Amino acid sequence: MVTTFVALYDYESRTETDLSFKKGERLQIVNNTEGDWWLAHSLSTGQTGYIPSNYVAPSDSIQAEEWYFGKITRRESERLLLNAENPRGTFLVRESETTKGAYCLSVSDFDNAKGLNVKHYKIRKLDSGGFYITSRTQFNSLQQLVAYYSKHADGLCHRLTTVCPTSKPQTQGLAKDAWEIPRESLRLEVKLGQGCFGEVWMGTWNGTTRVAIKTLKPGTMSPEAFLQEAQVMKKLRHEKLVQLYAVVSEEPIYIVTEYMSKGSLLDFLKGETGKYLRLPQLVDMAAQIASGMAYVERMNYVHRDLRAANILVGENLVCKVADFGLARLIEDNEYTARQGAKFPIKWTAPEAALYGRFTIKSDVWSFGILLTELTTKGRVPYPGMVNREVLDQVERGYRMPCPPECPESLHDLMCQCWRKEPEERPTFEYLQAFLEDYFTSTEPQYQPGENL
Ligand SMILES: CN1CCN(Cc2ccc(C(=O)Nc3cccc(Nc4nccc(-c5cccnc5)n4)c3)cc2)CC1
Repeated sequence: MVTTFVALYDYESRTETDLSFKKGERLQIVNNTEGDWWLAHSLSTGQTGYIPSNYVAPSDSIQAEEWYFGKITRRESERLLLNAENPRGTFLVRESETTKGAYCLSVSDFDNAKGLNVKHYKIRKLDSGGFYITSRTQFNSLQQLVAYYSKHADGLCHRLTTVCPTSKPQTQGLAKDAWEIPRESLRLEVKLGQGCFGEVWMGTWNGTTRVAIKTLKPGTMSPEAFLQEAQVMKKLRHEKLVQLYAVVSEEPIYIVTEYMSKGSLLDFLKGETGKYLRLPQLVDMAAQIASGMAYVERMNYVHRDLRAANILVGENLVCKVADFGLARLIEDNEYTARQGAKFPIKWTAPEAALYGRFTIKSDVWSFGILLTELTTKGRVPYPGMVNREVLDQVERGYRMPCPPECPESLHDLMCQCWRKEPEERPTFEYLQAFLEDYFTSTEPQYQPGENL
Protein backbone atom coordinates (compact mmCIF):
# COMPACT_ATOMS: atom_id res chain seq x y z
CA MET A 1 0.00 0.00 0.00
CA VAL A 2 1.86 3.07 -1.25
CA THR A 3 2.48 5.60 1.62
CA THR A 4 2.17 2.85 4.27
CA PHE A 5 5.44 1.91 5.96
CA VAL A 6 6.27 -0.79 8.53
CA ALA A 7 8.68 -0.26 11.46
CA LEU A 8 11.75 -2.51 11.47
CA TYR A 9 12.75 -1.58 15.05
CA ASP A 10 11.34 -0.07 18.27
CA TYR A 11 11.79 3.69 18.74
CA GLU A 12 11.17 5.58 22.01
CA SER A 13 10.05 9.25 21.91
CA ARG A 14 12.64 11.64 23.34
CA THR A 15 11.25 15.02 22.18
CA GLU A 16 7.85 16.73 22.19
CA THR A 17 7.24 16.03 18.49
CA ASP A 18 8.78 12.65 17.69
CA LEU A 19 6.64 9.48 17.56
CA SER A 20 7.10 6.33 19.65
CA PHE A 21 6.49 3.08 17.77
CA LYS A 22 7.11 -0.65 18.03
CA LYS A 23 8.58 -2.99 15.42
CA GLY A 24 5.88 -4.17 13.04
CA GLU A 25 3.79 -1.01 13.53
CA ARG A 26 2.19 0.42 10.37
CA LEU A 27 2.65 4.13 9.73
CA GLN A 28 1.42 6.55 7.07
CA ILE A 29 4.20 8.74 5.69
CA VAL A 30 2.94 10.92 2.86
CA ASN A 31 6.18 12.93 2.38
CA ASN A 32 9.13 10.54 2.37
CA THR A 33 10.94 12.84 -0.02
CA GLU A 34 13.90 13.01 2.31
CA GLY A 35 15.69 14.26 5.36
CA ASP A 36 16.59 11.67 7.94
CA TRP A 37 13.37 12.38 9.91
CA TRP A 38 9.90 11.90 8.41
CA LEU A 39 6.44 13.00 9.59
CA ALA A 40 4.42 9.84 10.31
CA HIS A 41 0.96 8.96 11.53
CA SER A 42 0.34 5.60 13.25
CA LEU A 43 -2.43 3.28 12.03
CA SER A 44 -2.33 1.61 15.49
CA THR A 45 -2.42 4.57 17.88
CA GLY A 46 -3.58 7.49 15.72
CA GLN A 47 -0.56 9.49 17.00
CA THR A 48 1.42 11.88 14.79
CA GLY A 49 5.13 12.65 15.02
CA TYR A 50 8.60 12.44 13.52
CA ILE A 51 10.37 9.13 12.98
CA PRO A 52 13.88 8.11 11.90
CA SER A 53 13.65 7.19 8.19
CA ASN A 54 16.10 4.29 8.50
CA TYR A 55 13.74 2.52 10.98
CA VAL A 56 10.99 1.79 8.43
CA ALA A 57 10.44 -0.14 5.20
CA PRO A 58 7.72 0.22 2.53
CA SER A 59 4.70 -1.99 3.39
CA ASP A 60 4.76 -3.63 -0.07
CA SER A 61 8.33 -4.91 0.21
CA ILE A 62 9.64 -8.25 1.54
CA GLN A 63 11.98 -5.97 3.57
CA ALA A 64 8.98 -5.14 5.83
CA GLU A 65 9.15 -8.70 7.27
CA GLU A 66 11.23 -8.89 10.47
CA TRP A 67 12.53 -12.35 9.57
CA TYR A 68 13.74 -11.27 6.11
CA PHE A 69 17.51 -10.66 6.09
CA GLY A 70 18.08 -10.32 2.33
CA LYS A 71 21.55 -10.87 0.89
CA ILE A 72 23.60 -12.31 3.74
CA THR A 73 25.93 -15.30 3.34
CA ARG A 74 25.29 -18.76 4.76
CA ARG A 75 28.19 -18.25 7.23
CA GLU A 76 26.97 -14.81 8.35
CA SER A 77 23.44 -16.17 8.95
CA GLU A 78 25.04 -18.81 11.21
CA ARG A 79 26.95 -16.24 13.24
CA LEU A 80 23.67 -14.33 13.87
CA LEU A 81 21.57 -17.40 14.62
CA LEU A 82 24.15 -18.86 17.07
CA ASN A 83 23.63 -16.01 19.56
CA ALA A 84 23.93 -17.52 23.06
CA GLU A 85 20.40 -16.46 24.08
CA ASN A 86 18.40 -17.52 21.00
CA PRO A 87 15.80 -20.26 21.65
CA ARG A 88 15.91 -23.45 19.59
CA GLY A 89 14.09 -22.76 16.32
CA THR A 90 15.24 -19.16 15.98
CA PHE A 91 15.17 -18.32 12.28
CA LEU A 92 15.62 -16.01 9.35
CA VAL A 93 14.97 -16.06 5.61
CA ARG A 94 17.64 -14.89 3.18
CA GLU A 95 18.66 -15.09 -0.47
CA SER A 96 20.28 -18.35 -1.59
CA GLU A 97 23.99 -18.07 -2.53
CA THR A 98 23.92 -21.23 -4.70
CA THR A 99 20.62 -21.07 -6.68
CA LYS A 100 19.76 -17.82 -8.47
CA GLY A 101 16.28 -16.56 -7.48
CA ALA A 102 15.84 -19.03 -4.61
CA TYR A 103 15.74 -18.29 -0.89
CA CYS A 104 16.90 -20.06 2.24
CA LEU A 105 15.34 -20.71 5.64
CA SER A 106 18.08 -20.86 8.28
CA VAL A 107 17.17 -22.27 11.71
CA SER A 108 19.01 -22.66 15.04
CA ASP A 109 19.14 -26.23 16.35
CA PHE A 110 20.80 -28.17 19.15
CA ASP A 111 22.60 -31.52 19.31
CA ASN A 112 22.34 -33.05 22.79
CA ALA A 113 25.95 -34.26 22.56
CA LYS A 114 27.59 -31.46 20.55
CA GLY A 115 25.62 -28.25 21.19
CA LEU A 116 24.39 -25.38 19.07
CA ASN A 117 24.29 -25.66 15.30
CA VAL A 118 22.36 -24.22 12.33
CA LYS A 119 20.33 -26.03 9.65
CA HIS A 120 19.56 -24.54 6.22
CA TYR A 121 16.61 -25.39 3.95
CA LYS A 122 16.58 -24.15 0.38
CA ILE A 123 13.32 -22.46 -0.69
CA ARG A 124 12.82 -22.89 -4.45
CA LYS A 125 10.32 -21.02 -6.63
CA LEU A 126 8.19 -22.49 -9.46
CA ASP A 127 6.85 -20.81 -12.61
CA SER A 128 3.32 -20.97 -11.13
CA GLY A 129 4.51 -18.54 -8.42
CA GLY A 130 4.79 -21.07 -5.60
CA PHE A 131 7.50 -21.41 -2.95
CA TYR A 132 8.54 -24.73 -1.42
CA ILE A 133 11.14 -26.56 0.67
CA THR A 134 9.66 -29.91 -0.42
CA SER A 135 7.60 -30.41 -3.59
CA ARG A 136 4.58 -31.84 -1.73
CA THR A 137 4.02 -28.66 0.36
CA GLN A 138 3.71 -25.42 -1.61
CA PHE A 139 2.84 -21.85 -0.65
CA ASN A 140 1.88 -18.69 -2.53
CA SER A 141 4.24 -16.51 -0.44
CA LEU A 142 7.29 -16.63 1.85
CA GLN A 143 4.92 -15.25 4.49
CA GLN A 144 2.65 -18.32 4.28
CA LEU A 145 5.65 -20.68 4.26
CA VAL A 146 6.92 -19.07 7.48
CA ALA A 147 3.42 -19.16 9.04
CA TYR A 148 3.08 -22.88 8.32
CA TYR A 149 6.46 -23.92 9.72
CA SER A 150 5.81 -21.81 12.82
CA LYS A 151 2.83 -24.16 13.48
CA HIS A 152 4.45 -27.51 12.56
CA ALA A 153 8.07 -28.56 11.95
CA ASP A 154 6.74 -31.07 9.41
CA GLY A 155 10.18 -32.35 8.40
CA LEU A 156 12.31 -29.42 9.61
CA CYS A 157 14.70 -29.83 12.57
CA HIS A 158 12.35 -27.79 14.75
CA ARG A 159 9.24 -25.61 14.57
CA LEU A 160 10.03 -21.93 13.80
CA THR A 161 9.84 -20.03 17.10
CA THR A 162 11.71 -16.75 17.29
CA VAL A 163 12.68 -14.26 14.63
CA CYS A 164 16.46 -13.84 14.71
CA PRO A 165 17.36 -10.70 16.74
CA THR A 166 19.68 -8.09 15.32
CA SER A 167 21.39 -4.79 16.09
CA LYS A 168 19.25 -1.66 16.01
CA PRO A 169 21.00 1.07 13.96
CA GLN A 170 21.58 4.59 15.25
CA THR A 171 19.25 7.33 14.02
CA GLN A 172 20.82 9.81 11.59
CA GLY A 173 21.07 12.86 13.85
CA LEU A 174 18.78 13.61 16.80
CA ALA A 175 15.11 14.51 16.69
CA LYS A 176 14.60 18.20 17.63
CA ASP A 177 11.60 20.15 18.93
CA ALA A 178 10.59 23.73 19.77
CA TRP A 179 13.07 23.92 22.69
CA GLU A 180 15.88 24.06 20.11
CA ILE A 181 17.68 27.40 19.73
CA PRO A 182 20.36 28.75 17.40
CA ARG A 183 23.74 28.59 19.17
CA GLU A 184 24.46 32.17 18.00
CA SER A 185 21.84 33.35 20.51
CA LEU A 186 24.31 32.39 23.30
CA ARG A 187 27.46 34.05 24.65
CA LEU A 188 29.65 32.06 27.08
CA GLU A 189 31.11 34.31 29.77
CA VAL A 190 32.40 32.58 32.88
CA LYS A 191 33.35 28.93 33.23
CA LEU A 192 31.81 27.66 36.48
CA GLY A 193 33.27 24.17 36.36
CA GLN A 194 34.29 21.05 34.46
CA GLY A 195 34.53 17.28 34.72
CA CYS A 196 34.70 14.03 32.77
CA PHE A 197 31.49 14.69 30.76
CA GLY A 198 31.84 18.40 29.99
CA GLU A 199 31.61 21.92 31.39
CA VAL A 200 29.20 24.42 32.93
CA TRP A 201 29.19 28.13 32.02
CA MET A 202 27.44 31.30 32.97
CA GLY A 203 26.38 33.21 29.89
CA THR A 204 23.84 35.38 28.14
CA TRP A 205 20.92 34.34 25.94
CA ASN A 206 19.34 36.65 23.31
CA GLY A 207 21.57 39.49 24.56
CA THR A 208 19.35 39.98 27.62
CA THR A 209 18.93 36.88 29.80
CA ARG A 210 21.50 35.45 32.22
CA VAL A 211 21.71 31.64 31.88
CA ALA A 212 23.65 28.58 32.86
CA ILE A 213 24.92 26.48 29.95
CA LYS A 214 25.79 22.85 30.51
CA THR A 215 27.98 21.42 27.70
CA LEU A 216 28.66 17.81 26.70
CA LYS A 217 32.22 16.73 25.94
CA PRO A 218 32.06 14.61 22.74
CA GLY A 219 33.11 10.97 22.94
CA THR A 220 31.84 10.55 26.51
CA MET A 221 28.07 9.85 26.98
CA SER A 222 25.63 9.74 24.04
CA PRO A 223 23.86 13.00 23.13
CA GLU A 224 20.55 11.15 23.84
CA ALA A 225 21.64 10.16 27.33
CA PHE A 226 22.89 13.70 28.02
CA LEU A 227 19.59 15.23 26.89
CA GLN A 228 17.50 12.85 29.08
CA GLU A 229 18.01 15.55 31.67
CA ALA A 230 16.30 18.15 29.47
CA GLN A 231 13.45 15.75 28.62
CA VAL A 232 12.66 15.51 32.36
CA MET A 233 12.88 19.30 32.85
CA LYS A 234 10.44 19.95 29.96
CA LYS A 235 7.81 18.12 32.03
CA LEU A 236 8.65 19.22 35.60
CA ARG A 237 8.01 22.96 36.16
CA HIS A 238 7.92 24.47 39.67
CA GLU A 239 9.31 27.48 41.56
CA LYS A 240 11.73 25.29 43.55
CA LEU A 241 13.12 23.37 40.56
CA VAL A 242 15.72 24.85 38.24
CA GLN A 243 13.92 25.85 35.01
CA LEU A 244 14.90 24.63 31.52
CA TYR A 245 15.12 27.40 28.90
CA ALA A 246 16.50 25.72 25.72
CA VAL A 247 18.71 23.08 24.14
CA VAL A 248 21.25 22.94 21.29
CA SER A 249 21.16 19.40 19.84
CA GLU A 250 24.29 19.47 17.63
CA GLU A 251 27.80 18.94 19.04
CA PRO A 252 28.79 20.18 21.46
CA ILE A 253 25.35 19.56 22.98
CA TYR A 254 24.12 22.39 25.28
CA ILE A 255 21.43 22.45 27.95
CA VAL A 256 20.42 26.03 28.83
CA THR A 257 18.73 26.78 32.18
CA GLU A 258 18.05 29.58 34.60
CA TYR A 259 21.17 30.74 36.45
CA MET A 260 21.38 30.42 40.23
CA SER A 261 23.82 33.08 41.41
CA LYS A 262 25.26 31.45 44.58
CA GLY A 263 26.12 27.96 43.33
CA SER A 264 25.71 24.65 45.14
CA LEU A 265 24.12 24.46 48.58
CA LEU A 266 27.08 22.34 49.76
CA ASP A 267 29.65 25.05 48.90
CA PHE A 268 27.32 27.78 50.26
CA LEU A 269 27.05 26.04 53.65
CA LYS A 270 30.83 25.51 53.88
CA GLY A 271 31.58 29.11 52.99
CA GLU A 272 31.40 32.36 54.93
CA THR A 273 27.59 32.64 54.93
CA GLY A 274 27.30 29.33 56.77
CA LYS A 275 28.92 30.87 59.85
CA TYR A 276 26.06 33.40 60.03
CA LEU A 277 23.16 30.94 59.51
CA ARG A 278 21.16 29.44 62.36
CA LEU A 279 18.40 26.85 62.59
CA PRO A 280 15.53 29.02 61.25
CA GLN A 281 17.40 29.76 58.03
CA LEU A 282 18.48 26.15 57.55
CA VAL A 283 14.99 24.81 58.21
CA ASP A 284 13.54 27.32 55.76
CA MET A 285 15.99 26.08 53.10
CA ALA A 286 15.00 22.48 53.93
CA ALA A 287 11.32 23.41 53.51
CA GLN A 288 11.97 24.86 50.07
CA ILE A 289 13.73 21.70 48.97
CA ALA A 290 10.91 19.61 50.44
CA SER A 291 8.40 21.70 48.44
CA GLY A 292 10.28 21.00 45.21
CA MET A 293 10.44 17.29 46.03
CA ALA A 294 6.73 17.22 46.95
CA TYR A 295 6.08 18.43 43.40
CA VAL A 296 8.38 15.71 41.97
CA GLU A 297 6.39 13.26 44.17
CA ARG A 298 2.95 14.45 42.89
CA MET A 299 4.20 14.20 39.30
CA ASN A 300 5.19 10.52 39.78
CA TYR A 301 8.92 11.08 39.18
CA VAL A 302 12.01 10.02 41.13
CA HIS A 303 15.18 12.16 41.28
CA ARG A 304 17.73 9.51 42.40
CA ASP A 305 20.57 11.96 43.14
CA LEU A 306 19.33 14.18 45.96
CA ARG A 307 22.08 15.75 48.09
CA ALA A 308 23.33 19.25 48.99
CA ALA A 309 25.79 19.18 46.06
CA ASN A 310 22.77 19.01 43.70
CA ILE A 311 20.75 21.86 45.22
CA LEU A 312 21.48 25.34 43.83
CA VAL A 313 21.20 28.61 45.75
CA GLY A 314 20.22 32.17 44.81
CA GLU A 315 20.06 35.43 46.78
CA ASN A 316 18.03 35.50 49.98
CA LEU A 317 18.45 31.78 50.69
CA VAL A 318 16.38 30.68 47.69
CA CYS A 319 17.07 26.95 47.16
CA LYS A 320 16.13 24.89 44.10
CA VAL A 321 16.42 21.23 43.19
CA ALA A 322 18.80 20.72 40.27
CA ASP A 323 20.70 17.95 38.42
CA PHE A 324 17.98 15.89 36.88
CA GLY A 325 20.61 13.76 35.07
CA LEU A 326 19.36 10.55 36.77
CA ALA A 327 15.67 11.44 37.14
CA ARG A 328 13.00 9.14 35.72
CA LEU A 329 9.27 8.77 35.42
CA ILE A 330 8.26 5.89 37.71
CA GLU A 331 7.01 2.76 35.93
CA ASP A 332 5.21 -0.19 37.48
CA ASN A 333 8.11 -2.64 36.83
CA GLU A 334 11.74 -3.28 37.78
CA TYR A 335 14.81 -2.38 35.72
CA THR A 336 18.53 -3.13 35.84
CA ALA A 337 20.09 0.06 37.20
CA ARG A 338 23.41 1.40 35.92
CA GLN A 339 26.28 0.56 38.29
CA GLY A 340 26.80 4.29 38.84
CA ALA A 341 23.31 5.29 40.07
CA LYS A 342 23.88 4.10 43.68
CA PHE A 343 26.87 6.43 44.14
CA PRO A 344 27.54 8.38 46.19
CA ILE A 345 26.65 5.58 48.63
CA LYS A 346 26.19 7.65 51.82
CA TRP A 347 22.96 9.21 50.40
CA THR A 348 21.43 6.03 48.96
CA ALA A 349 18.72 3.99 50.68
CA PRO A 350 19.70 0.31 51.18
CA GLU A 351 16.98 -1.14 48.93
CA ALA A 352 18.03 1.21 46.11
CA ALA A 353 21.73 0.39 46.60
CA LEU A 354 21.24 -3.38 46.98
CA TYR A 355 18.34 -4.16 44.63
CA GLY A 356 17.98 -1.11 42.37
CA ARG A 357 14.58 -0.21 43.83
CA PHE A 358 14.73 3.57 43.38
CA THR A 359 11.42 5.18 44.32
CA ILE A 360 10.18 8.43 45.86
CA LYS A 361 10.79 6.73 49.23
CA SER A 362 14.49 6.27 48.42
CA ASP A 363 14.53 10.02 47.64
CA VAL A 364 13.00 10.55 51.13
CA TRP A 365 15.97 8.66 52.65
CA SER A 366 18.38 10.89 50.71
CA PHE A 367 16.46 13.94 52.00
CA GLY A 368 17.07 12.82 55.57
CA ILE A 369 20.79 12.66 54.80
CA LEU A 370 20.51 16.15 53.22
CA LEU A 371 19.02 17.35 56.52
CA THR A 372 22.27 16.28 58.24
CA GLU A 373 24.28 18.31 55.72
CA LEU A 374 22.12 21.37 56.53
CA THR A 375 22.46 21.03 60.30
CA THR A 376 26.23 20.34 60.20
CA LYS A 377 26.80 23.07 57.61
CA GLY A 378 28.19 20.74 54.97
CA ARG A 379 29.94 17.94 56.86
CA VAL A 380 30.21 14.59 55.08
CA PRO A 381 27.61 12.08 56.33
CA TYR A 382 28.86 9.21 58.52
CA PRO A 383 32.11 10.96 59.52
CA GLY A 384 34.93 8.52 60.30
CA MET A 385 33.21 5.83 58.17
CA VAL A 386 34.71 4.84 54.81
CA ASN A 387 32.35 4.41 51.82
CA ARG A 388 32.99 0.64 51.59
CA GLU A 389 31.63 0.02 55.13
CA VAL A 390 28.49 2.22 54.99
CA LEU A 391 25.99 -0.20 53.43
CA ASP A 392 26.70 -3.01 55.93
CA GLN A 393 26.41 -0.63 58.92
CA VAL A 394 23.13 0.94 57.76
CA GLU A 395 21.67 -2.50 56.95
CA ARG A 396 22.44 -3.66 60.50
CA GLY A 397 20.62 -0.63 61.96
CA TYR A 398 23.25 2.13 62.31
CA ARG A 399 21.89 5.69 62.03
CA MET A 400 23.71 9.03 62.38
CA PRO A 401 23.23 10.62 65.83
CA CYS A 402 21.65 14.00 66.58
CA PRO A 403 24.06 16.80 65.48
CA PRO A 404 25.22 19.28 68.21
CA GLU A 405 22.65 22.05 68.91
CA CYS A 406 20.09 20.26 66.71
CA PRO A 407 16.71 19.79 68.45
CA GLU A 408 15.75 16.16 69.10
CA SER A 409 12.50 16.76 67.16
CA LEU A 410 14.46 17.48 63.97
CA HIS A 411 16.65 14.42 64.46
CA ASP A 412 13.41 12.40 64.98
CA LEU A 413 12.35 13.61 61.52
CA MET A 414 15.66 12.47 60.02
CA CYS A 415 15.16 9.04 61.65
CA GLN A 416 11.69 8.69 60.11
CA CYS A 417 13.29 9.34 56.71
CA TRP A 418 15.72 6.46 57.43
CA ARG A 419 13.16 3.78 58.36
CA LYS A 420 14.18 0.33 57.12
CA GLU A 421 10.80 -0.20 55.41
CA PRO A 422 10.29 2.36 52.58
CA GLU A 423 6.49 2.52 53.07
CA GLU A 424 6.94 3.71 56.68
CA ARG A 425 8.94 6.76 55.55
CA PRO A 426 7.08 10.07 55.43
CA THR A 427 5.95 11.71 52.20
CA PHE A 428 7.54 14.92 50.99
CA GLU A 429 4.04 16.47 51.38
CA TYR A 430 4.33 15.77 55.11
CA LEU A 431 7.98 16.86 55.26
CA GLN A 432 7.21 20.26 53.64
CA ALA A 433 4.36 21.01 56.06
CA PHE A 434 6.35 19.87 59.11
CA LEU A 435 9.34 22.05 58.19
CA GLU A 436 7.24 25.08 57.18
CA ASP A 437 5.37 24.96 60.54
CA TYR A 438 8.40 23.92 62.61
CA PHE A 439 8.89 27.00 64.81
CA THR A 440 5.19 27.39 65.66
CA SER A 441 4.01 23.74 65.89
CA THR A 442 7.13 21.92 67.13
CA GLU A 443 9.75 24.24 68.66
CA PRO A 444 7.91 27.38 69.81
CA GLN A 445 10.51 27.97 72.56
CA TYR A 446 13.56 27.82 70.25
CA GLN A 447 16.46 30.21 70.93
CA PRO A 448 19.57 30.31 68.68
CA GLY A 449 23.02 29.36 69.96
CA GLU A 450 26.40 29.97 68.31
CA ASN A 451 25.93 27.35 65.60
CA LEU A 452 22.24 26.54 65.21
C1 LIG B 1 33.54 16.37 42.04
N1 LIG B 1 32.94 17.08 40.89
C2 LIG B 1 33.91 17.29 39.78
C3 LIG B 1 33.30 18.09 38.61
N2 LIG B 1 32.72 19.37 39.12
C4 LIG B 1 32.24 20.25 38.04
C5 LIG B 1 31.65 21.53 38.61
C6 LIG B 1 32.29 22.19 39.69
C7 LIG B 1 31.75 23.36 40.24
C8 LIG B 1 30.55 23.92 39.76
C9 LIG B 1 30.07 25.20 40.37
O1 LIG B 1 30.71 25.69 41.31
N3 LIG B 1 28.96 25.73 39.79
C10 LIG B 1 28.36 26.97 40.05
C11 LIG B 1 28.94 28.12 40.63
C12 LIG B 1 28.21 29.31 40.74
C13 LIG B 1 26.89 29.37 40.22
C14 LIG B 1 26.31 28.23 39.62
N4 LIG B 1 25.02 28.38 39.15
C15 LIG B 1 24.32 27.42 38.39
N5 LIG B 1 23.12 27.85 38.00
C16 LIG B 1 22.31 27.04 37.26
C17 LIG B 1 22.71 25.80 36.90
C18 LIG B 1 23.93 25.40 37.29
C19 LIG B 1 24.45 24.04 36.99
C20 LIG B 1 25.51 23.54 37.75
C21 LIG B 1 26.01 22.26 37.49
C22 LIG B 1 25.44 21.51 36.48
N6 LIG B 1 24.41 21.96 35.73
C23 LIG B 1 23.93 23.20 35.98
N7 LIG B 1 24.74 26.20 38.04
C24 LIG B 1 27.06 27.05 39.54
C25 LIG B 1 29.92 23.26 38.64
C26 LIG B 1 30.46 22.08 38.09
C27 LIG B 1 31.69 19.11 40.15
C28 LIG B 1 32.33 18.36 41.33
